[PDB]
This record gives sequence, C-alpha cells and structure tokens, in this order.
Amino acid sequence: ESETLNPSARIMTFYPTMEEFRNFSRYIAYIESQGAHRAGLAKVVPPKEWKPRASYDDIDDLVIPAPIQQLVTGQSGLFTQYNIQKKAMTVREFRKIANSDKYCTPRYSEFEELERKYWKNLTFNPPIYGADVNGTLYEKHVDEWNIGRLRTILDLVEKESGITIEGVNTPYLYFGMWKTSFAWHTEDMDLYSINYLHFGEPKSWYSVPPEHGKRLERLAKGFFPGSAQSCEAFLRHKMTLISPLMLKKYGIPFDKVTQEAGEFMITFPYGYHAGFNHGFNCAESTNFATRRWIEYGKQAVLCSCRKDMVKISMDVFVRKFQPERYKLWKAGKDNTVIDHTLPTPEAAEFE
Ligand SMILES: COCC(=O)Nc1ccc(O)c(-c2cc(C(=O)O)ccn2)c1
Ligand SMILES: [Mn+2]
Ligand SMILES: [Zn+2]
Repeated sequence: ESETLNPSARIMTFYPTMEEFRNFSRYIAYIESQGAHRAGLAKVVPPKEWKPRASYDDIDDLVIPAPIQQLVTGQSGLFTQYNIQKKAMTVREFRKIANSDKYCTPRYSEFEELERKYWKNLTFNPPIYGADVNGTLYEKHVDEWNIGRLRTILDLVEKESGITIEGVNTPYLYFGMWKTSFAWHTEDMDLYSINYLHFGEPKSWYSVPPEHGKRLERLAKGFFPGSAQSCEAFLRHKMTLISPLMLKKYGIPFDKVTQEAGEFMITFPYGYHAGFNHGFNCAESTNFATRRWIEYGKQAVLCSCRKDMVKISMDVFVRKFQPERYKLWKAGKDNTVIDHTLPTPEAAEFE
C-alpha cells in the first residue's frame, strides 16, 4: 500500500480547503496517507482566506538579541559554515543592512540563475542571519496551524516534565537576508518541523528522502573524516553545506522547492534538508510529533561531543504509546526496524 504512494519520493504540494485546514494533526496524517513524508519535505499552501496576522508594519522595534554572521569556507560544492555572533539589533536595523547595496539580492531571470549565484558566492561577503529569535507573530486568536500551540503529542514533554526547549516545543523567528543559509540537517531527536514564511523574499529548500538519508550521511562522513571521528552525528552541528551538483555527482537522490511568503513547509522525521534565503524575509518555526515519530525518537543518533545538545527522554512516550514494548526497550532488546514509507497510524482514517 505505502510502497506505491509517492514512489518517486518527490516533494508534494497541498492546497487544503479551510475545512481541511482547521485540524492540524489530521491534515498531517492526511498528507502522509498521500505519501508526502517520503520526500522528507512537503509544501502546504493555506486557503487565500487565511492569515495569521493582519499587519506586520508594527515589528520594526522587535529585538534580534543574537544576530549571526555566517562565514562560509570551502570549495567544489562542499563547505563548512562558521557562526560569528554579533551584537543585538532591531528588525529595522536588520532590514536596513539586508536591503543595502552590499547585502541585497542580485538581479536575475529564472530561479536557476539565483541558485547558481548562491553556490558561486556563498563564501564571499558574509551575511547576517537573525536566527533563533524567541517569539511568535501569530495573533492570539488564530486557532489554525498556530506554531505557538499545535497540540501534538510533543506536548507530552512539557506536560510530564515542565521542560521547555526553545525552538523545539516553543516557536522561533528567523529574519533572513540574501545568501543566509541553513546547513544540511534533520531536526533534534529526528522530529517533524513546521516552517511558515510570514513575509518577504523566498526561501529555497533542498531535501533528501528519509529512505536515502543514510547515503547522505555516508557521503558526509567520507568528505569530513575528522568530524566523523570526533562526533557520532556531526551533521547535527548544522555547519555543513553541500551543493546539489555534489549530491548529483554521488548519486544521492534529492529534490528542490522554493517557499514563498504565506506558505508552510513541513519536514518529516529523518528528512535531511538545507537551503538559503533569497533576500529579506521572516520565518517562524517549531518542532512537532506524531505517533510515528516515537520510533525515530528512540533510534535518533545524537551529537556526542557537546553537552549543549537537545535530548528528549523517550521513556514517557514508550510507556504511553508502546507499553507492550517498554520492558524490551528498556532491556535494550527492541530491534524494531523503521519503514520510512509507512504513514503515521493516525492516517488510518484516510487509509
Ligand atoms: C548552526 O546552525 C544553526 C541551525 O541551522 N539551526 C537550525 C536547527 C534546526 C532547524 O530545523 C533549522 C532550520 C532553519 C531553517 C531556516 O533557517 O529557515 C530551515 C529549516 N530548518 C535551523
Ligand atoms: Mn530544519
Ligand atoms: Zn557533536
């Protein structure tokens, strides 16, 4: 059944009606019944009727406490990105820098032109990414796809333990400018993520199907043996950029998609993604889960070289949703193998 859904594992795009759109978990379950998860990435375009905020003309005073200057080093489609923390600044200050002649978007015809220019000039004139800003731009009453309160089973973390993990069970805002990037990664604990582009120039994405994720890891370990020996999951450092031409060259399947203002991106468990911003923009994002994620969570290989890293206790999820397996899991004998093609069980509604 599942094997025959989206057998190309291409990035799918969905256009829900407002009735479909009102229930978040249900629609995620729906797109999985359509095999969307196999791509590792899906676009969801909300009804034109819908808006999370009436106006963004009131945010110029919003502070970006830790802007990041992105210094990229490398050649031949392989790069390492170093973060240089800069002093706090306001959205208006950032926009000014972003739109200045030094940092603004280059002129171009088709997207393929801008893409070529990104991968040619990535290491020159390091931009500033106003990333990881704690907050939401959703109005308090918006009940559909509210990144602040999505109500998935990831809520069980805070519920059981009181722990908040910034950007994971709370929202992050990202203010981008041209040539700012996010390196190849999956989410913390191999969770889902949701990304909403509030406004501005587009954000382009690359994705590797979860069922081919290990091949990407193998390639990465080969190009960075030093990093691979120092850490069991060095891609979680989110410093590694790899061009689509390199991926092609080594037979890693991947897809590309460009996200525009007003559009959602969903990433799926163990879906590697990377990309860049076209120009000044603003994205909001957080992580979430489904019953399917639990096994990914149990098997996630985490960064072994930093103490700062995100780790969620799987115990409560296994007790509540896999009680028959808890003793086996705790005794280290749970050898369940993940089928990346299966949809989450909540999808059984749509079969
Ligand atoms: C050192 O690098 C920090 C980083 O990339 N953090 C991070 C951690 C998890 C993520 O899901 C994203 C992220 C960022 C973007 C984006 O910048 O828009 C798109 C998709 N994912 C970014
Ligand atoms: Mn991500
Ligand atoms: Zn590490």
